[PDB]
Amino acid sequence: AWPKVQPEVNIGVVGHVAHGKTTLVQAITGIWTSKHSEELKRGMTIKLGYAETNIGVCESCKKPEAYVTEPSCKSCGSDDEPKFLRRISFIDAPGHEVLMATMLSGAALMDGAILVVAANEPFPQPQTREHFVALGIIGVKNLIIVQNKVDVVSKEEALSQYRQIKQFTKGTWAENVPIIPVSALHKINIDSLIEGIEEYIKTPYRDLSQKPVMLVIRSFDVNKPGTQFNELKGGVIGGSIIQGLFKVDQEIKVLPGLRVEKQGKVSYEPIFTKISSIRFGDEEFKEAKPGGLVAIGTYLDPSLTKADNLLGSIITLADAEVPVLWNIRIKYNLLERVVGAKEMLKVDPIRAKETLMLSVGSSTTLGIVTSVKKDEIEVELRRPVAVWSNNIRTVISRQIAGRWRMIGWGLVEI
Ligand SMILES: Nc1nc2c(ncn2[C@@H]2O[C@H](COP(=O)(O)OP(=O)(O)OP(=O)(O)O)[C@@H](O)[C@H]2O)c(=O)[nH]1
Ligand SMILES: Nc1nc2c(ncn2[C@@H]2O[C@H](COP(=O)(O)OP(=O)(O)O)[C@@H](O)[C@H]2O)c(=O)[nH]1
Ligand SMILES: [Mg+2]
Repeated sequence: AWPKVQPEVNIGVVGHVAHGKTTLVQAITGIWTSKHSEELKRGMTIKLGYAETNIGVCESCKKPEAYVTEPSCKSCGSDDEPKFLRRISFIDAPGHEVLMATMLSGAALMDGAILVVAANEPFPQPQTREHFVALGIIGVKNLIIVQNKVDVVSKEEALSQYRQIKQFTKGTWAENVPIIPVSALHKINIDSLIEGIEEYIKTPYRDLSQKPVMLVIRSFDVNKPGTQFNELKGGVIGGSIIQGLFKVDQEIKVLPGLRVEKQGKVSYEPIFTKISSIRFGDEEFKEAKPGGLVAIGTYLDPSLTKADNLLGSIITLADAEVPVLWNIRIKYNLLERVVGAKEMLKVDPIRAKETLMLSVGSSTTLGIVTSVKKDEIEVELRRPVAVWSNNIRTVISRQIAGRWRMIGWGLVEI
């Protein structure tokens, strides 16, 4: 048998709308990540999708078919049990141009990524470009490019596109990244991709002694109809542990916390609670480390967590000191052009009084520019952000032609 362990690595899946991200994750894991009504009706990803799988290798078989996602080697002709390698998970991003902020919140959780490129569409499409640039900015450099939908193009067309992809990465940080051709729909060459994931998206080093920090991307009321009462539960908070570890019965706090009134003004009150349970997928654990998206059970009133109310928050230990800032100073750089537009325009300099969109960790916040200097801006935010370390990456977006567009990035200076 294989052990039951949490995923140890997060692999982002990014790329232009409908190029096959969610179908690729299904091909690898058997899971369709879309769970929301509007996602199922529109046939598109809207919220961040998630799925897990074990990975193993049949030591008596040849690669790539030796790589498997279940404890069997029957498919490559061996009665031996495959050797367990690791459990992995996928952060399945929306590709739609209006949902770039959601992709960015997911990229803060990624240990590596797969950029999916449809073989039957012109290259490079706007969000092929935009997600590629975003990965570079955020520093997700452990990248595999997957050429999907090769089932509906000729060998000649696929090779032509392959050469344009290599030329696109030429002279960039991604110059050496592998391109793996597959069909997600018909599950062709998926074993080569799994081998690729093992070779190019290794589990990163973690620091388990750093102050525990979880970036929140989901929060739920897990109580369903037709249940007794001795099986009802407090609110659940879901996200990615980016450093340290958490344990059942630990006293924790949610930051910035709850929007409340205090002394005639709007305030954020840190939410203190205790960890009641820890789950990854369908399995319970006594502790949680980086890797995977964890569900943290709490003793909170489920009305506090219902419907992703805490999205963008962080969780730390109760006694941790974490800055919560209404005003932030950013050492910034601007992109040369608006890469996500169908027509790439030049990026205008930042001006005082502009309303910008800031991506910080899993949070997305609007703010007004109160100060512009050559490489430093100061922003008055509409909501405070939790800033758990010095020099956290932020991505800057501006509304251009009715759309939020990524235009730059920087470090939040504390
Ligand atoms: N022929 C062919 N069609 C595919 C393949 N992979 C995905 N598709 C089809 O492409 C369409 C979009 O697939 P999705 O997996 O939903 O693409 P997506 O990238 O997740 O789309 P968004 O999340 O909305 O940005 C669906 O109709 C799929 O069945 C493939 O390998 N070959
Ligand atoms: N820690 C913890 N997590 C839970 C518990 N029950 C459910 N979860 C997790 O919370 C998430 C939401 O649960 P689910 O029943 O699917 O709620 P739904 O998505 O609204 O239908 C899932 O990913 C579960 O793994 C629990 O008792 N403790
Ligand atoms: Mg999708």
